[PDB]
Amino acid sequence: GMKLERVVIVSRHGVRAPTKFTPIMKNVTPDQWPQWDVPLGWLTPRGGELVSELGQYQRLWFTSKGLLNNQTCPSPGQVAVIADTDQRTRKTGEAFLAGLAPKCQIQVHYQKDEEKNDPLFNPVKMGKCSFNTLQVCNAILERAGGNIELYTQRYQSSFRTLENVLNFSQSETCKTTEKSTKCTLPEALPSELKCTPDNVSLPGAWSLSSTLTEIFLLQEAQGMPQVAWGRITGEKEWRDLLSLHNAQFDLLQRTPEVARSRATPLLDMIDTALLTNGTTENRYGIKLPVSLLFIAGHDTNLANLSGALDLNWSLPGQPDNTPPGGELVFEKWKRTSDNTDWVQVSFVYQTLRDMRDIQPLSLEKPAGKVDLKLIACEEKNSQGMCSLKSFSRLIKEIRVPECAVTE
Amino acid sequence: MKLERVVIVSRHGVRAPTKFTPIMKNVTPDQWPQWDVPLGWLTPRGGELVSELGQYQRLWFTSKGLLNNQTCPSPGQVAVIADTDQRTRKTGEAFLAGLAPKCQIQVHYQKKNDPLFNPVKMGKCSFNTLQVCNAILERAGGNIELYTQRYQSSFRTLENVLNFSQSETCKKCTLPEALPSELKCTPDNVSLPGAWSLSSTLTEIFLLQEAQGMPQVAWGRITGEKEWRDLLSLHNAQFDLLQRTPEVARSRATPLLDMIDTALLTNGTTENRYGIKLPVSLLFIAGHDTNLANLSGALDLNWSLPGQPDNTPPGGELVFEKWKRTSDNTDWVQVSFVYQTLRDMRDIQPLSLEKPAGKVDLKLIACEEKNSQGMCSLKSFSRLIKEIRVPECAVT
Ligand SMILES: [Cl-]
Ligand SMILES: [Cl-]
Ligand SMILES: [Cl-]
Ligand SMILES: [Cl-]
Ligand SMILES: [Cl-]
Ligand SMILES: [Cl-]
Ligand SMILES: [Cl-]
Ligand SMILES: [Cl-]
Ligand SMILES: [Cl-]
Ligand SMILES: [Cl-]
Repeated sequence: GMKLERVVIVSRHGVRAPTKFTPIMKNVTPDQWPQWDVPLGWLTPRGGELVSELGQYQRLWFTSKGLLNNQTCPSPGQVAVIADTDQRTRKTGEAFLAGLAPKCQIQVHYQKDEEKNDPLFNPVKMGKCSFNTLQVCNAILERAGGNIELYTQRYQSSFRTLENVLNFSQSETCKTTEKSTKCTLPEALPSELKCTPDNVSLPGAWSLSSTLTEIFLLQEAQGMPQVAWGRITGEKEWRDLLSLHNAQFDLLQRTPEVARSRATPLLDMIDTALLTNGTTENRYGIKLPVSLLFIAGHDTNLANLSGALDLNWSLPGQPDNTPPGGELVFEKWKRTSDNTDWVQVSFVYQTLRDMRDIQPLSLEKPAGKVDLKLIACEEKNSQGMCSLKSFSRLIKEIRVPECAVTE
Repeated sequence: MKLERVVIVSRHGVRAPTKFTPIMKNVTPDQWPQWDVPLGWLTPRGGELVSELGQYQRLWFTSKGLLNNQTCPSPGQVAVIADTDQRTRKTGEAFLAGLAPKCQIQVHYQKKNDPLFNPVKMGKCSFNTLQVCNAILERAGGNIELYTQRYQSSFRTLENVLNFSQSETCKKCTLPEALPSELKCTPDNVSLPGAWSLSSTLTEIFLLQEAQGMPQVAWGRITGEKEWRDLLSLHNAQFDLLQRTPEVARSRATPLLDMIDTALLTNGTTENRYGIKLPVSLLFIAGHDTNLANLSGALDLNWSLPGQPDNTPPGGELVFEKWKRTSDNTDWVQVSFVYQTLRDMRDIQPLSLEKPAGKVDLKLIACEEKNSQGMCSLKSFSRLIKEIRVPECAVT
C-alpha cells in the first residue's frame, strides 16, 4: 500500500539548564532559584537520556515500517545528523544516535568554527538576510491586536498565575508599590517591541514570563524534587504558565514576516533531502539522499517552521508547544499502486509526565504523536498527505530567497 | 425600582472543539484547521471576549447601583462558581478580569465532576429512559426521520459547506441517508448518533472558528447570515430535543434552579458545598451550553438571538435580576439573556454603555403574581422553582 522511503526530523535540543540567571529573576520572587550543575543553557545528562528514548522509539518505529533494516547498525549513507554549534544541540545529536543506533559511531555534523554562528539555524545574522524592521515590528504588533497592552489584557489571568507561583507581591519588585489593586508584572515591567535588522524582541514582563515559565517546565522535565517551590497545581496552572511562553514565541518566531526569513535554510534542506535522487551537501559533506536526516536545533526553529508552514498544534500532556526534544517529522511515503510520492508531517514528543518519570519508550508505550495538517497544499491524499510537488511548491512560495545559505 | 441582587449562569467562552474523530475527516475532502489549545479548552481570545462582557456588566451594574463606583468590590458583594473544567474555571477568571481586574476575587469549584452542572451524569438521579425517549420522539414529530424532513434545507447547506459529494463517506448522497440517526437514551445521557450528532458538532465548530477569528472558516463556504442560521438550526434543534425537553431539562437544571432560588430568597446562609456566604450582590456561575438549554427548557424560556446563530452561544449569560419596588417594599424577579453577536466576537468589539452587548428581554409565563412590566414576584418565582424542580436531582 504505502511505503516509507525518507524522513527528515527537525528536533529541538533536549532538557537543558536555564539560558540565564539575572538580578530581575532574583528580585521578582522572595524565594531562591534551584541551581543547575551544568553551565547555563547546556544539555543535562538526563536531557540526553530523554532524547535517547525518542531515538530508541524512532529506531523501532522506522524499522517496523522498513525505513531502516532490522539489523545492528544502519547501512552507510542511510543516517545523517546535523547539529547547531551549541553543546545543547550537539549533545542532542549524540543522545539521539545513542538511542537510534548505539555503538554504530555515526557522525554528528556541525560547523567546526564553534565561536561563530551556523546560518542554517540563524540566517538573519547574514549580510544578505535582514528584516525590514518597520514591516516586521508592525506585523508582530498587529498580531498582538495593535498594541501589546491589549495582548497583555488577553493573558491577564495567566500573569496572575505566574505572580502567585513566584509570590510576586512579597518580592523586592513590589517592595515600594502599595495600591487598591495587586502589584502586577506587566505594570512593574511594561513590554514593548524592539526590532532591529537582525533581531526581534519583546522585553518586559512578556520576555521575563516566557523565560520563567520555561524554567519551571525545565525543572519538572529534569526531575527536580521542588519545581516552582511546589506551587504549580495540575495541568490548568501548567498551561496558564506556558501560555505566556507559547504566546511570546508565537509573536517573535511564528509571525510570517519573521518565520519566513528564519525558516528558509531549514525549509531548503528539508526540501532538497525529500526531493533529490543524488546530491552532496556542501557545508557539512553529507551525501544526500538518506533515509533519516536528523537535525538538532532549538525551539525558535520549530516555531519558525510552524509559522512559515502555517502549522498549528497543541500537544496532549505537554504544556510547551516547542518542548525539549520535540520533533517536527517530515515523512516521504510512496504509494505502491502508482509509485506517487507523498509527504506526511507529524510532531513527535514526550509528555511532561514521561519526561518527569523518564518513561521507557517502545511500540507498546509510544511517544506522543500529533498529526499535523499542511492545509495550503494543492494536491492531497485520501489519508491527508501532501503530494511531493505540492509540498515542494509550498516551500517555494513561503521561502525568502535572500535568506538562503549558499556556502 | 432598585436593583439589589443578580445571578448569572454563563456558558464558557470560545473554546477549541471537544473532539476530533475519523467521521469528521471522512465527511469532507478538505482538511479541518487545527487549534493551538487542547480540545475543549478556552482560547485566550475566548477569555478576552468574556472579559468584555465582564467590563460591560461592571459598567451596567455600577450605573444601576448594584455594585459601588469603586476600584474593587467590597467583601461579600461578588462571588464566582465554575464547573471543574478548565474552560469554565478560565471563564470565571476572564469574567473577573473584566468585572474586577486585579481584585483577586476567587473562582470557586470542586477540588466532568461537579454535580451542580451534571446531576444525572454524576449519579444523584437518573432518567426514566422510556419516558425521556418517548417525550423526545414526540417533540421530534414521532421519530428522527420526521425531524430530518423539517431541516432538509439545513442539511443541504451543510453538505455544500463540507463538499460532501467529493468525500470519502460518499465514495445522489446526503448526510441523513449516508449516516442514519437513531435516538439513544441511557440512565445518565441522551444522544442522536448519526447525521444529527455530527451536524450539531460540525456547525458549532464553524461558529467557534468564526468567533475565534480564524482566517479560513468552513473553507470559506458559509455565505450570508441565511446560511449561518440554516447551519446552526441543526445545532439548535439537537439541543432543543436533547436538552430543552422538560423530561430531561427539569432534572438536569434542578441544582442550578435551587442555587438561583437560594441566592435570591435568603437573608443569610453559608452555602455548604463551595463555602460562599450568601447573599452576594452578584453571583456568576460558569457552565456550559447544555446548562443554558436545561434552564431554558425547565423555565419555558424561548429566545432567538439577533446577530448570533447559536441560541446558547460562547459567553452567553442567562441573567436573573432581583428588583425592589420602593413604593410598597415588594421584591420582583426579571430574566434576561445577555450575549455578543457573532460579528462582535470575530471583531472583538469593545463593550460599554455606548456600544452595549446584545440583550433579549425574557418573561416567565408560569409564575402567579406579576408586575406591570412582566417581572415575577420573588415569592412566585420561588414557588415556580418548587413546582418544576426534581427533588432527587438536588445537590443540595
Ligand atoms: Cl536566587
Ligand atoms: Cl542530569
Ligand atoms: Cl536569525
Ligand atoms: Cl506594579
Ligand atoms: Cl528580551
Ligand atoms: Cl524569542
Ligand atoms: Cl482534517
Ligand atoms: Cl487565542
Ligand atoms: Cl461593591
Ligand atoms: Cl447531567
